[PDB]
Amino acid sequence: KVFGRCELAAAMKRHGLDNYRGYSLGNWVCAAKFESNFNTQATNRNTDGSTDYGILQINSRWWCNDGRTPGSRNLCNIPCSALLSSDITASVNCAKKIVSDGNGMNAWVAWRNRCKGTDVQAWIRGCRL
Ligand SMILES: [Cl-]
Ligand SMILES: [Cl-]
Ligand SMILES: [Cl-]
Ligand SMILES: [Cl-]
Ligand code: NA
Repeated sequence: KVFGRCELAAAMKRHGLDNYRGYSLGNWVCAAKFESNFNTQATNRNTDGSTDYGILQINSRWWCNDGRTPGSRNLCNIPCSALLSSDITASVNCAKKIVSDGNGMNAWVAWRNRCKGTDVQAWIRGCRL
């Protein structure tokens, strides 16, 4: 599913991401835009052989099991394919574990490079939440 900006903002808000670990909703919408272009089916393969999955591009090296990343962890205890669902619950629940692990949203390279330090409130402007 390819979300609309305000549609995804509302879905993330109802799943508890607004101000989660101090990150306002615009940060999460901005990260999703640049990680996946709002597409739950996005996948991208990394140089180490791991793959990133879903709207928040969660990495199989640490967070999910895809059966082809040897020696990797599955810290969210989910198959990576569950992160590609039109229902963002599994991606949100895993993202909450990632953002809580000490490095905040810096785990998302596109957030660090394209959202951090910008007016992220602009990503939720006009939306009915
Ligand atoms: Cl915001
Ligand atoms: Cl594996
Ligand atoms: Cl959803
Ligand atoms: Cl933080
Ligand atoms: Na894994």
